[PDB]
Amino acid sequence: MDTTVPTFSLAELQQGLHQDEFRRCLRDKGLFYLTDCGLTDTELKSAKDIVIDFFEHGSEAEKRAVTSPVPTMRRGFTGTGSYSDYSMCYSMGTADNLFPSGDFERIWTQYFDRQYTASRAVAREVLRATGTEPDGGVEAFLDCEPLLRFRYFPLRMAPHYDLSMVTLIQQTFVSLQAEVGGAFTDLPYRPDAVLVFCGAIATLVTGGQVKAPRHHVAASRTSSVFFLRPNADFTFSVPLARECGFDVSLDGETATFQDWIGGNYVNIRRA
Amino acid sequence: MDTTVPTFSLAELQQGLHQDEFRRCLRDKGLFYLTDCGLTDTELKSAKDIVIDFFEHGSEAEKRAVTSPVPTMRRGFTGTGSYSDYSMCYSMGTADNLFPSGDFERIWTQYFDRQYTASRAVAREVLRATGTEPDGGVEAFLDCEPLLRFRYFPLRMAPHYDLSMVTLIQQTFVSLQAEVGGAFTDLPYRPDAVLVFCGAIATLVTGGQVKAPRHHVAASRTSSVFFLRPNADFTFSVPLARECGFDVSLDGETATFQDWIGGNYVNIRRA
Amino acid sequence: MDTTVPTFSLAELQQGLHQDEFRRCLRDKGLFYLTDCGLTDTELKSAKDIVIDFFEHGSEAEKRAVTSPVPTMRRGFTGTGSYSDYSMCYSMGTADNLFPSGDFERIWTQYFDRQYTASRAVAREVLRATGTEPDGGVEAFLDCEPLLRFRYFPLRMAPHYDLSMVTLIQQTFVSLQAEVGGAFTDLPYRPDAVLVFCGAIATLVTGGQVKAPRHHVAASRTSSVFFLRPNADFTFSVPLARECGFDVSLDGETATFQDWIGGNYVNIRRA
Ligand SMILES: [Fe+2]
Ligand SMILES: [Fe+2]
Ligand SMILES: [Fe+2]
Repeated sequence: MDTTVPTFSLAELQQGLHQDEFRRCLRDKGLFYLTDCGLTDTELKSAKDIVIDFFEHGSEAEKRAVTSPVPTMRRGFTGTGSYSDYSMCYSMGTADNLFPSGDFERIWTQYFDRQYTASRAVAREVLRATGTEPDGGVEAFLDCEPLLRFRYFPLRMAPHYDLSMVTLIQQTFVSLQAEVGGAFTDLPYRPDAVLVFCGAIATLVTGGQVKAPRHHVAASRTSSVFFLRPNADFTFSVPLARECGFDVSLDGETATFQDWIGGNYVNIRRA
Repeated sequence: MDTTVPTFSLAELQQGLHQDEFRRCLRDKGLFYLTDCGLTDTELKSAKDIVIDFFEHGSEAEKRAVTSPVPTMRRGFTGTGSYSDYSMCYSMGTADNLFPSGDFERIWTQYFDRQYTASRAVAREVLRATGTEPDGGVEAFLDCEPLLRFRYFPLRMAPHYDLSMVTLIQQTFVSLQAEVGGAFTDLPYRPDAVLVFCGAIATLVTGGQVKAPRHHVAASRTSSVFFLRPNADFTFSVPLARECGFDVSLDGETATFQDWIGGNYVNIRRA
Repeated sequence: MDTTVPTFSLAELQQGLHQDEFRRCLRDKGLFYLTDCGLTDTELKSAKDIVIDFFEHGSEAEKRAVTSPVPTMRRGFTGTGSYSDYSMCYSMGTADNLFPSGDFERIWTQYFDRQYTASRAVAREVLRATGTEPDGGVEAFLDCEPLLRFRYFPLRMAPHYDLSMVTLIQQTFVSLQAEVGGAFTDLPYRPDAVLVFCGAIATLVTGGQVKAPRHHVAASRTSSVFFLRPNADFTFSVPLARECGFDVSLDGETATFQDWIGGNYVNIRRA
């Protein structure tokens, strides 16, 4: 099997092209670069510059007003010095965001919207290619709880798989590596595309038709990670979950995402 | 902003003094030393000596009778040698305790009581300063599930925040460090005071008016850590939790501590 | 106290022999070698060879057809190279297994059956020796959710206790070490016996009459680990759980394994 990380044009997928190739990719690899999805280097650049600015030229006070009382990295700014001197982060979602100023909010709301739109659209194709209809319908499933995290830096990360439906990654030596065909392959930047990692929820909802590839950071740079995560009430078949590898401890025939993962979102699971 | 860890007299807080300063501290720092709270070096010393004694001169049999069948460090004694040769521990709560003898129980029951009393009292001030009324009332909220852990030693601990309402710490080179104003500051001993770390539950119950500071152990000594933890049925607003940074995966408008954290107490969360 | 890891003949235990010695062992140590339980080097060898073969001479395609879409190590095969170059694994349960071929399935189904039979039988003796009757009865309790994991290799593992009822271990320098009498002792191979670690569920169900010993891997070799895990609906008394060390955050007088551990099986807990 070719261990190459494939690339797909979202527009072409929406047009019904490369359906066999896309299915095979999802099943055998669970990752790919996505082009023509409204996300390019330009957009990244705009949000990139304004956030970096804040990181470097932002005061401790301004950063304070955009720092959550709990260091959950869910919203706002996150960090003998601190760990920001190791890496700084900025997170946001559909609501309850913390923006340092006018120009920042405009650029980042726009950026998030594009990321969310692309994520839902590719996730939509993942569902169609596998003939999947989530309990409660597709749109209810995709109107979910995304989380966008941007990190600016000055092994690093253990091998894990994501627990999202899909995860979209943009970046600026190749850091990120993912397991393909039984070996960790390089995942370099593509100014013209976004890197897509399928997560465990894609595996679950499609009844195991989608692989959730393990990945990690090999030993300055920025990364934008967008987790498309299901709602707490996303429901699925327990017996089906058991059929594709989930070691669930759930009584009954049906369960929710909340029943399975608990009361706090968990984005990754080490492997 | 002054990055100094402030000190407050419990008696003065109960008298209604320094309310603005206390609120600001809770909001901007989430930690402080507390004096006049019935806890001094003397009391610590008494419990300190009798436990150390047990650690050093206690037989493997006596320690066995006070060791739980599961190494949870919830109650009793905890440890080519073992890890006690790295650190020994003794835990206790409101009930189901394991005491090695008469004099030990008397001293430690007394010590625990004082720690619990001080913890509830300062927690009570945290609630009043932020105009907070927990669902179900203040006293029901404070009559909870505390855990006292004493550790005797011969990085060390990753950065984390506590998931308690408040955590009281007494100790005997500065080991403990906490993030203040974006930098890990030293938290030396104060024979006249107890160090107070606000936990995530303080953040949650007050609607985000209290910060839960990250802390860790920098590279012999003893430490007494008292976690004031809520009851499993402590209830809170989900939308409100989301407003202050909690990345909750909870369906519905209200939830309990058990719904959020699960069926086993979790005292800390790495950050 | 003799810190020797005792050995018991399953046949003799079933005959009612060494009941005091067995009780003491369970209470003071929580581990022992078990002979005459239908598990010897021969059986291990047969499954050992056919799996090793697959690991070494198995293609990436054949291994692919027996690899779950999510790297949970629940069923099937698990792994600039990958981590299989560090260790390979093969898991199975009562159903939904992934077998690479005819001879493999026959040998491994037979092997699993023997492991499951032995596990239930010794677990049955653990319950009888401690006069324990699980809520819902013994057989309903033992007809559970076992997990068998076989690992082939080319510190290593932090100290932890298992959350199983009992865990059966077979292996081929002494790697495995367990805490006995306050010190990590060697647990060498015994071609004539299987090593049994009591888990936290044994502690819980028997009301704290059984210890769950901490263990770890000290710094080629194969290991077969069989976790006898309860069903999600296994029910127990909350107050009783609190009495033997479980730091439970459960409202009410009764709870299930699912309530306690959550929606995904957790096999170990670091200590
Ligand atoms: Fe990831
Ligand atoms: Fe802490
Ligand atoms: Fe284990």
